[PDB]
Amino acid sequence: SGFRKMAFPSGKVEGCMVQVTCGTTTLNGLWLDDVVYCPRHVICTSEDMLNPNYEDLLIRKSNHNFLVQAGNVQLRVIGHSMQNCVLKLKVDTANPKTPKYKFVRIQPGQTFSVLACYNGSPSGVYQCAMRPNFTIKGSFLNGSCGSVGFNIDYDCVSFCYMHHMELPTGVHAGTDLEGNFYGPFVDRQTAQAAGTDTTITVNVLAWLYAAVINGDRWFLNRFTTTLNDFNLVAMKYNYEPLTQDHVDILGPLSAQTGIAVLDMCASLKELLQNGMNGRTILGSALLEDEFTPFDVVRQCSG
Amino acid sequence: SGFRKMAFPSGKVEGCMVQVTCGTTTLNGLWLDDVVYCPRHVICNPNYEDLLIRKSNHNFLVQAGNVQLRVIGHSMQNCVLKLKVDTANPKTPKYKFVRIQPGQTFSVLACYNGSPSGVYQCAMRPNFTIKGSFLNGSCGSVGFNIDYDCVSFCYMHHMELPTGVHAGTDLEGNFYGPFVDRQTAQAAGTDTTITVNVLAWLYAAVINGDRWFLNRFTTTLNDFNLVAMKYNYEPLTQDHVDILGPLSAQTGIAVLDMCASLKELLQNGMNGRTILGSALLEDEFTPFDVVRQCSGVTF
Ligand SMILES: CC(C)(C)Oc1ccncc1NC(=O)Cc1cccc(Cl)c1
Ligand SMILES: CC(C)(C)Oc1ccncc1NC(=O)Cc1cccc(Cl)c1
Ligand SMILES: [Cl-]
Repeated sequence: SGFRKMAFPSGKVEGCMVQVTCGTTTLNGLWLDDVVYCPRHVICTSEDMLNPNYEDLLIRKSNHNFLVQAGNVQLRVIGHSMQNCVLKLKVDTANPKTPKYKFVRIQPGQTFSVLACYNGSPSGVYQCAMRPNFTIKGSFLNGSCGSVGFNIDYDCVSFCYMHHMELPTGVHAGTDLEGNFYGPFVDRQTAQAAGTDTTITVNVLAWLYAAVINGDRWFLNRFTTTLNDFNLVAMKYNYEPLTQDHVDILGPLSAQTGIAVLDMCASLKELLQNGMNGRTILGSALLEDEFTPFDVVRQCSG
Repeated sequence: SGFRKMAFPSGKVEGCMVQVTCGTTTLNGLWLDDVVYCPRHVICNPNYEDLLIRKSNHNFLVQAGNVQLRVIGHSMQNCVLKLKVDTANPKTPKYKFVRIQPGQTFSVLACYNGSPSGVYQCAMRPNFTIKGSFLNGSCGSVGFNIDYDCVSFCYMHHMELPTGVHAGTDLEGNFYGPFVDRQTAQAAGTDTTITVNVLAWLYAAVINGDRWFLNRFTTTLNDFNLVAMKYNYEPLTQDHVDILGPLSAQTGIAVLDMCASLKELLQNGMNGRTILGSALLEDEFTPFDVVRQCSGVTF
């Protein structure tokens, strides 16, 4: 019993964190096999940030300009290349702590653990979701760039995010491990704003099923809804549209609890209309949207 | 910017988790140097001295990854079983066994079959329970804090109470709370809110730009505690005020000034507003956690 926001154990990722320095700039790198991945903006001088020409800035650099530190050991950079917004620093030592890994690009609504790092040293681990507006509501200070987001499936680490910048609203933007930004963001100091964020509907429904699995049924009602009527209502509360894919994905949780997806949708519509009335669901006074259907099954079953 | 419920990096603890099997029961053990610590109920009105005397070393199957460890001795210390093994854990970190106070927070590395499954941050409630997330097989999972490179083990999971909350011991086997490791009628006492932690979280909200709850008012420690008693909040002591000093100095809001904001929040509610994305007052961040997260300390 119980339902917590749970991160993956970070050990496999901790043994990959290194410090990358270029000039006055220091940030984090991810050391996998003989390559260190880090944000390409490590080569920028802040005066470059408004309109940096990364290709022009990178061509002027040599391997010895990049200082990579893994613990108290300095690694030797033997090559460098840029892939989208990530810098790939070839090093002369393969990381003996390299876990079984994959680079995965996630969709909005997906969750992952973030190992926040400063100077190549892990400071903390927390759980995040890729917002529908492609930002993440993280906890990052200056020096956290290059910290990564991941999931662990069996003993394989799926790296899905690398931190690049903080937007003016306090939300965070980054890329997958191939350097492709999530969202319409660029690694430039130009005027950029996150789009209007919306609630991850499928995740709220998954969390309502988690509440039912844990014995909370107060919010259930005798109603059902069509998918279209649900979407017309949910859109008015800035909730993401619920698709047939989401309905299918919720099937296992519907079967386990005996509450049809459209029946749970009717409960959600009522919660949006009434609020909670001084009550809580799984210890929360707000509807939680950073638990996916997969997270609910994993945490409530194994 | 941002404020998250953050756990310590779990790596140093992951390299200590092993599976312990005795009879039909499988749970988790903590392998430090040549000893595996686990709940004594793995041998199960239980007379644990009598149950333990009937067990030989080879009855305890300890598995560290895909390697079976050989148990060369066994002894009980309070509610923890100490299984001496032939091999010292090469991954043993710098560690201490520490007993924490209610209100103190720690990270839990939830484990099943000696394999870490997740890490979450929680607090020792004033009623000595933890609102954790544990299923069958999670017993022996541990709670810890990390200071510099030293892991302070402070909790070992033993059982779930009927209300879904959890109970366990320190690493010396002493229960937190008036609990016993036996299938019997046990209930968690009435819980209260950790006041010093709510204040720390309000300072974290101010540091992150949320100030709507602030007011011009101040209060006395006695008047605040009279209000705190009414809302099932733990008494705030002069020690708590002193501990909040650094946050008070950084934000410019005196501790009793923040107390008057908290009193108004308790008597009037949030009124449709939120603080750090929460509609409830959060009490599972200590003043140290707020400073550590809003400064970026590393391990
Ligand atoms: C508080 C402050 C300085 C923004 O530091 C941060 C806080 C949290 N996460 C990241 C940073 N740093 C950056 O965003 C550096 C940067 C600036 C412009 C463009 C880019 Cl791509 C990167
Ligand atoms: C759901 C269920 C079976 C309680 O499993 C749990 C769920 C979460 N954390 C632990 C457990 N198991 C136990 O509590 C086993 C147990 C039973 C009686 C006495 C003791 Cl000391 C231990
Ligand atoms: Cl995805």
